[PDB]
Amino acid sequence: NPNDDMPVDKILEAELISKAADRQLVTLVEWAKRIPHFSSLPLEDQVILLRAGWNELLIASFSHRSIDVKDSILLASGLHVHRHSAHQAGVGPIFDRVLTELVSKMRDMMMDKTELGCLRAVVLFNPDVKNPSDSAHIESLREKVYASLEAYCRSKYPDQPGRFAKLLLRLPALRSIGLKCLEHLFFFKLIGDTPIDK
Amino acid sequence: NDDMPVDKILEAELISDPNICKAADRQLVTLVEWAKRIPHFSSLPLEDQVILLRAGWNELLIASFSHRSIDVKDSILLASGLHVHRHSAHQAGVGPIFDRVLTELVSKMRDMMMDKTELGCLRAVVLFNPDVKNPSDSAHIESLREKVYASLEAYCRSKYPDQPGRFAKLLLRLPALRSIGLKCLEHLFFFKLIGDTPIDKFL
Amino acid sequence: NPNDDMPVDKILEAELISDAADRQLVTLVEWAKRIPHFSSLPLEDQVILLRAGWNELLIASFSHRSIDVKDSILLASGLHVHRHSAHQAGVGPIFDRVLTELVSKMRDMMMDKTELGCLRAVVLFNPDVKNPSDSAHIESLREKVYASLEAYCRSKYPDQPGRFAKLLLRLPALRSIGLKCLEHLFFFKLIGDTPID
Amino acid sequence: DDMPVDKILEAELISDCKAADRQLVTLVEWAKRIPHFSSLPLEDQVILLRAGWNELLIASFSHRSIDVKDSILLASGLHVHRHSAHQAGVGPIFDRVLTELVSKMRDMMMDKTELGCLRAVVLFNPDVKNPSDSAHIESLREKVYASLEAYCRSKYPDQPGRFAKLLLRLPALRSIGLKCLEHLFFFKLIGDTPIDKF
Repeated sequence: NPNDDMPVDKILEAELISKAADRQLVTLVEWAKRIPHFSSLPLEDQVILLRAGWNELLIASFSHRSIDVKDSILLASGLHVHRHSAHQAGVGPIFDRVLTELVSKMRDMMMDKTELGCLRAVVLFNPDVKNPSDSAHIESLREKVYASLEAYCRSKYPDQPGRFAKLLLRLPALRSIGLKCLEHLFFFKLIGDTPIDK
Repeated sequence: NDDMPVDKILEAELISDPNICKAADRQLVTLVEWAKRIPHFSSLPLEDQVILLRAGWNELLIASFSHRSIDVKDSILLASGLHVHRHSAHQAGVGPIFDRVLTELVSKMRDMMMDKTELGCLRAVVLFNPDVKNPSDSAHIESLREKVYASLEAYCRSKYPDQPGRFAKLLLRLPALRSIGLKCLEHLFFFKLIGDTPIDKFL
Repeated sequence: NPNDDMPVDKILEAELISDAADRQLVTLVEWAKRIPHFSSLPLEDQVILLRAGWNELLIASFSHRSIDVKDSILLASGLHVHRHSAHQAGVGPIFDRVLTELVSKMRDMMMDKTELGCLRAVVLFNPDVKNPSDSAHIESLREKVYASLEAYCRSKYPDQPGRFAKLLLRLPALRSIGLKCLEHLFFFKLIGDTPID
Repeated sequence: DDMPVDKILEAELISDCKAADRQLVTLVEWAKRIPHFSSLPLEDQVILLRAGWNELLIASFSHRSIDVKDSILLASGLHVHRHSAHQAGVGPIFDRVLTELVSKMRDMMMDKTELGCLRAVVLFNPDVKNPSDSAHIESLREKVYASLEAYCRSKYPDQPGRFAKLLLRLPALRSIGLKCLEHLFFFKLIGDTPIDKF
């Protein structure tokens, strides 16, 4: 029973996703459904888990996108955001945190997509979420993910004993950075001038 | 007095409110339309007529939707229809502030029967905020504020004569409005209301 | 009619009589007792009000002292902190707000001690502070304070009709500014960092 | 060198107003009693303290509860109440500390050696601002959770994914840590009882 409860090879498939700014890359919900047993979860909890974790799932995603590019974020499309551009925008320190704490640590560690999928899956399955309906159901799914993720680890990377407990130790940083992006100043610094007086 | 009439303010207040969360544009436009109708606001340097909009928009909408929620009981009726519900804003993690809004504004506005002319005067006082950082007029912006509450006192005196402390009661709702504004700003309360549903469940 | 319930003279007295760290015991709780019929309130409500208001109560007092010194907030212990100094301390913008919104405006209308006492008493009787015994009794004392303040403002300053309102319209700034002085970053910027070991 | 979990247990057992200096002291004592901490630059040895003191304290008093109803127990034996924390303006955080940490330390019955290892993981934070070579701080963390896994296997072999949590309790510890600084939670639960009468 390695990962029969939570495939892993199916989590990779979910991962393999191919002038008012906004471009809805909320394909994140297509991803959520493609994660095993998410649609089995109560519908009330499904929307609760996504509303709770959207900001971290997206931040971990583009962090792992810019593993190849230097000192830059690179959004899901081509928007190559630079450090100087961020520091001018007013989102400087938060930009550096994303780099040195997530993309840099992912890069040095050679985190693959099926590891990314599992960390994100663990984020999705948040048991701390408020008023779920079945926290034990959520609890169980999370377990089956990191169980399978530990099994995926120590097989593809058997010479690295504590690689499993290194992937998991990025989540505290993802939590911290996630909060910072939700701050209102962040959202208004990203805008700028406006001076939009008709 | 003659250069800050209560009817023009009441009319401005009456004309306003008879993802693709661009309902936020259908309220930002109303706010600028509303501001222009408040006497002497257009006759004001653009470098002020704009920076006290950026300073006040948050409290202005809270006073609006608070007064707009006197007829509901445990909700916030907003812009166009859409109840939001107590037992729902607590799901969004923004319940505590949702609470002290019903109680500190909606309740106090309900139990006082605050009318649309007073609401408009208070919102107009909030609009002409002389504590803005680097304005142009400064003293003019203040004198405008002064002419609003002068007219608003006179209005309360000539309608609620049996309530001598009526004028002060309205003014002492503003620090609570100030505090509630800071918190609503912090939590993006306004965007959680108009974004609440958008509860698109295509899953 | 006028202030037999909430005498301004007694509130004036309250202000008048209020004339290596290891420190601090500011008992404005003494002042609180002097405010007419404060001790008439329940003991629990007595604590609930002081814990809500202490930061605003004190910060108004420092603003009222610093009227005889430009671009500098004179301390209560006899100190003198300058604008440029607190900007280097990291807490400049907040110092400007205390300087231009409270201090500056208290001087331009020459707020007297009896009025300051009332504003602070209006702050003392916060009816928004939730879970007290009575949410209307503290509001009753609120009403009686500013009832007297208004009457006082008519007598001593008859040619200034909008004065009474001008007084009350400083409270929102006192609210906003007080809230900023309770941020942890604030309390850390004026100490610590390193200042080592 | 090494990272013996029994000595981490020692640190935790030897530990059990500005009088709360008798806890910053208790912290640096515990910290000093951790392997390789004292044997490290004073700069990095104090940067870690500046960074993690808040989380370190929360993980303690959250565990120090458990054997208690709706309250949090401290190093003075004084019970700060849920019925008081709400009246002190920090109710929502209190409930979060209880629900996300205390209740979960209870349900799984975390122990002192496990607690001290998580505290030690927080101590050796490699994401720190300016370390004198983060590699050491990082490696020490690696040696600590290497032992915490080993401990949890032998001590609790009927629950294999036990090591996965404890670690997955750190994201929650961060979000709460951030929220406690913001609210000045720590200072509000040592000053709650100190309330003078007249």
